[PDB]
Amino acid sequence: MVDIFARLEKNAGGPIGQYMSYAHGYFAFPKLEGEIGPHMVFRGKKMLNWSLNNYLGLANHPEVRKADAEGAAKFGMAAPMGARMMSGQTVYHEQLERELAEFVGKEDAFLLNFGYQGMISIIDCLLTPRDVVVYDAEAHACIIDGLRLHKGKRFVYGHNDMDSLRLQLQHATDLAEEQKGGVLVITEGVFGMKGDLGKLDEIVALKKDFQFRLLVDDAHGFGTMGEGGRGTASHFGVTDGVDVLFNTFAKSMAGIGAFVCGPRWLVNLLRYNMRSQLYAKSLPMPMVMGALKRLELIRNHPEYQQKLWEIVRALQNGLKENGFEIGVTNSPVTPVFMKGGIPEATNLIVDLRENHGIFCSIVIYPVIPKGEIILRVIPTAAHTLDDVNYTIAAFKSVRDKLEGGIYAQMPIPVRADEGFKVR
Amino acid sequence: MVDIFARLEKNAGGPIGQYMSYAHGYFAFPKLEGEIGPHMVFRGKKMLNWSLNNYLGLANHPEVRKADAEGAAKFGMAAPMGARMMSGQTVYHEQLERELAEFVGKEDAFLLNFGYQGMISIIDCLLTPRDVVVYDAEAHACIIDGLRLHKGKRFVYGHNDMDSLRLQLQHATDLAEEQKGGVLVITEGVFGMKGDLGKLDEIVALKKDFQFRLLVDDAHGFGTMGEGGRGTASHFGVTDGVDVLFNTFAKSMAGIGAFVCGPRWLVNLLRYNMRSQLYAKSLPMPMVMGALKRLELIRNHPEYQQKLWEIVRALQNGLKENGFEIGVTNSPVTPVFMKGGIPEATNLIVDLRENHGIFCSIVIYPVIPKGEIILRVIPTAAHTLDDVNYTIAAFKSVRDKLEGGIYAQMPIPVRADEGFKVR
Ligand SMILES: *Cc1c(COP(=O)(O)O)cnc(C)c1O
Ligand SMILES: *Cc1c(COP(=O)(O)O)cnc(C)c1O
Repeated sequence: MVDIFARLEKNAGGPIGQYMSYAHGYFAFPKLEGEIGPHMVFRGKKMLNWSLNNYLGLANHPEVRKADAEGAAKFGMAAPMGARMMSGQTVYHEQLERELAEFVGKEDAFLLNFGYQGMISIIDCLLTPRDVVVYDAEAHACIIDGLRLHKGKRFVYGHNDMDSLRLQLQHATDLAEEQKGGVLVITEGVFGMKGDLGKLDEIVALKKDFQFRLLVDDAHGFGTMGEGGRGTASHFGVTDGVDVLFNTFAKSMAGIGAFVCGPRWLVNLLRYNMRSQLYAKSLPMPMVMGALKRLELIRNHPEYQQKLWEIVRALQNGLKENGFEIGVTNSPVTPVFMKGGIPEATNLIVDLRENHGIFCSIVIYPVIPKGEIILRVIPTAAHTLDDVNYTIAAFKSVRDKLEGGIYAQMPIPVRADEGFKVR
Repeated sequence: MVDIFARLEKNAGGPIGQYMSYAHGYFAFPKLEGEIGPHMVFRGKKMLNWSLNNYLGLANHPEVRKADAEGAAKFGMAAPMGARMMSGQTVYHEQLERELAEFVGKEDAFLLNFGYQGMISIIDCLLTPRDVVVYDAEAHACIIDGLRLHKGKRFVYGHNDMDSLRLQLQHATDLAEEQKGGVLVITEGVFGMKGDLGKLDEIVALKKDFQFRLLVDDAHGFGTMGEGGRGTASHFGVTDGVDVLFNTFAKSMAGIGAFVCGPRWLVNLLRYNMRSQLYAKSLPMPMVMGALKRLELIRNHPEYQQKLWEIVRALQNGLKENGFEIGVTNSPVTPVFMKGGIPEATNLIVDLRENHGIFCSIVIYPVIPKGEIILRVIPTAAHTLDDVNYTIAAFKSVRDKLEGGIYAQMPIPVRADEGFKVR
């Protein structure tokens, strides 16, 4: 008998504890200070960040800041007490659902209290052990966690690969008639890691051959792809091909909560069956009011999406002009691929921050093979072109030191929060 | 092959759709309007509700409403953009963690974005397929969903029964030595349905005969039980016996989010491993700010808890005086058990609302067996004794008509929202 605490204590605490030791406050859990935007303060110094997922610049929008301040003053954050079924239902929650459904072009929408929870329970509600899933290998964690709720069969197809898909689809369809069940395909509109867009058009094209249901997570696509920001589905003209459309307020909408879209009969079922919404609190009113304003601005200002993509093409082409390796990305997500070890990537970053005033996260060995280094650059419509130029310039300096072994000469910096204790 | 949409379109949509047709807006998704409190408006009429779980009356506390309004004005509702590990970490999140851990008397706390997914992931990283879980049969849905992620063995013990417990620990410990793993017990501090309390003091006494770890969901106990509202653990004086203490802001705290408490080494492990925290947005600042005020008020005002329990004892004893059945509740939860069918329960409630101005939910046949009718009465420190007397009076009238047979003479009322469409 290995006691649970004992195993987690040292046997599990030791390997990842080293990362915590030197990263807490700097490489993990940084503390950005100030109003939300490209220009914030880190550790006493003003900096230019590319780490926020706020694509449309709505976070510090004066109109958004008013609506947020006004809704909280009127309703407080106590807001609709209790779950939506029990006591937390308001006409404002229903107005936002009507406007969201109208925007993305489906019958109905259900305002969710949180994205991660919502996904877990849509996957829970759609699936029965008879049915069979086919999901993209790069699926977000909430999709994976929702899939672990399923006692049925699951088939994983290689990332955005229509050959493994069509292939695994045949295994699903074979198992589906044997088990007397249906088949469900889950992919994303915009994959946040590599930045590539889900090939939705080629996936609905496969609906001619295999007879399936399609679930799409457009968390990174809403406000950013398609007509006026309507998302990746609109971008491919497949809004009718996607049966269930999931979306979150975290990324473009600069906020909290989520919504799922589809036909009225199904959204109503989800209303009465989604455990994560039956048995947890309703989305607060201040968010509801603020989301109403945010959705108003996205509708009224299609310029925000344009300006974002102007920064996207400028940054992406500018980086590719100077031999920087941007991944296979058709979205604003701009990851910069490089080579090096932990002491190189760590020292690289403190050079970018303490010397060039550039703030970005890095993806390193715990996630990506040792030797790989990804700078995660996320352009927002709040960025300027001076921002783009300064960053590419500072990136160019930083690369010369990396390729010239200068960072390999230095040890891992010690920049963790003073006072942080691992035990 | 049964298409997933067809399995739910008419086959799964038919039975519960009738409930939706007549309940939506009245019995299913009521729209309480006004400031949060015992006296709000429903369908044009002012009413006295017992439906919100704001035990300490903090929701509309002026100091709380200022803190909420002030934090939103300063930070907006987007203020911690991105997940906590990436960009959403703030010193205010860490202040609230330090104050919460100090209150409930554990080493460390991790502020979560939402209780439901928080639980799903604390169960996630606590367990491996070798370990074995013993959980109370009445566990909340998020606990159930949480251990559906567990690919190992699970043993369910009968509600608050220390004999069916011991038998399953014996089965667990036996399987734990064969599988070379540990044991974990999950129960609740206050069970929200029947109102009865978890026998925590006894549960930790079983730690003499078996070596397990204990996880407790105090969602209904915080602010409500124990010294100054410290919760059910403090109420039994077994805070040291609870290894992992989960809690939510949705009930007494009158808000959004949650927190888990325990030793620093574990809370740090959870900080770096909880999927629902790594891969979802951080708790907004206005809530952080507000939660700091709410925790200040709880510490500074221990009569909020006493005023609550004065209303509890008055209401419960008054109902027991008049032969109403309150059940086995130890907590503020006051469920009133009665007998009847759906047309009786529904017309009972219409009478309570449209004639007596009393707002409460009912639990009906899909969940509890046909025959029982429980009114869910939730007392709150904002309730008056006049509130208690009027309700018991109205309850006494309503009961004479129920046992008399008047309600059985009427059909199921039609009171759903005009405009709601089932499909
Ligand atoms: C309220 C509730 C939760 C969830 O809290 P939320 O923050 O609303 O998700 C978890 N467990 C229990 C017992 C609850 O009553
Ligand atoms: C951020 C994210 C979510 C979750 O959004 P939250 O509201 O923060 O929980 C879900 N799916 C994807 C792809 C995401 O990037």
